[PDB]
Amino acid sequence: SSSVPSQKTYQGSYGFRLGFLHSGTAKSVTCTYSPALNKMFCQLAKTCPVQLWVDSTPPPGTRVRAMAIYKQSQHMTEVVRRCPHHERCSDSDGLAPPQHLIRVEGNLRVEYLDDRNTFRHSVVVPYEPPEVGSDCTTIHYNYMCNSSCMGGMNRRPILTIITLEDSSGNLLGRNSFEVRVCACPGRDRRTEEENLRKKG
Amino acid sequence: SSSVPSQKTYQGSYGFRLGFLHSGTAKSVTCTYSPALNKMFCQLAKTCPVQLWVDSTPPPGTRVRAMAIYKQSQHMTEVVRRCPHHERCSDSDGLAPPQHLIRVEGNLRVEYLDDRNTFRHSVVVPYEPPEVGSDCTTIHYNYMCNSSCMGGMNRRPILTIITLEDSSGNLLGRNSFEVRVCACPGRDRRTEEENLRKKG
DNA sequence: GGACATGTCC
DNA sequence: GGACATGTCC
Ligand SMILES: [Zn+2]
Ligand SMILES: [Zn+2]
Repeated sequence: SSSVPSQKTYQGSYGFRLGFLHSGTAKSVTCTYSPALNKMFCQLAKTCPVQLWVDSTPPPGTRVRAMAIYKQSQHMTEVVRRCPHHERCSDSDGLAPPQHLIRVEGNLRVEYLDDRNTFRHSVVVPYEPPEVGSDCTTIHYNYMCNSSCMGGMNRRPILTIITLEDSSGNLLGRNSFEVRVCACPGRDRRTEEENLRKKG
Repeated sequence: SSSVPSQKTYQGSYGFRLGFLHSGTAKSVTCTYSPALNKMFCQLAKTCPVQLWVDSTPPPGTRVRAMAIYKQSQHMTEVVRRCPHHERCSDSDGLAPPQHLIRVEGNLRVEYLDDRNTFRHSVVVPYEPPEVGSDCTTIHYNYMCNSSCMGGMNRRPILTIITLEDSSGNLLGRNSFEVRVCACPGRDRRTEEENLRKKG
């Protein structure tokens, strides 16, 4: 069995997809999303709102997991972790282990997990349906290193894989998106989309 | 008493001064020295030959200490250390503590010291006079982080202070030089000397 | 070695 | 935000 989680999109029976806020790139903003690249550009430890959309309501006890993997085949097998510098920075919120790249803020039932076999990190919260009048649920993620962090992601792109899972562990839905954590999300999104057009 | 070692040049009664190899900058070389800037440019963990010159022979038991401090007044008080990434890299040679920035290679009597009061690191070897026919003694230093290392020197310039000390601890001589540890010593020396001329 | 990268200065 | 920085790609 593979030690690398599938990144394969699975809309599933509940019509699961992700949504992202608009947009830009007015200024080198804190967080911006490129539909063309399927890529979030954001800043170190800043809020990244991700929306969960479903057509049919998941059953009670459904959970939402986020996990990072390296996007490139050459790096897929390596566990995505915080670099040694940021790991020792004591910026923990009391819940997140200092090694974990991805945090969820503002959730009283967050769980941080480390796979006993793959050693990969993930963070889980309960799924909750939208309030009446709302079409989605929003989770605030934080990425606790820059993509460029020496001894950590080291300039390698990652994907965040979001899985919708029932109590029993059945996969109900899966989506994923590329992430670049950088100093200037607005600038870098512009640069990448222009290189896509010209050279892609 | 100051927790910051003096960088004040002291040629002393023995006529102590430093010498550096020539030069460049043919290519982005591994190690190059700028007389105008009093600055060594070198690469991570590569050999940096430093020559010790004296007019009168130091007495037996004389020692040679190297220590780094931040050059800028704003950073002088902070101890110069390896970054967390390089510290944990297990590149130790069996003698140097993994936190120490400055190593001496090729010396059977090297001592690595940490000041009980200032916590500053230094590395010491016995002073030895030149062989007959030679005008100097050469020590091979290594700098085990780049100047840019996140969580370490963090792009701040350092000075290396070389002290000639007798057995008893008397200061016989002192010299110092700025260091930039970088990927492209040749390129950066050229850039800095040109900015000195134009803007200095 | 030239171009590109990507965090920082101002 | 433009210029500069500084490690990396090729
Ligand atoms: Zn980091
Ligand atoms: Zn380092």
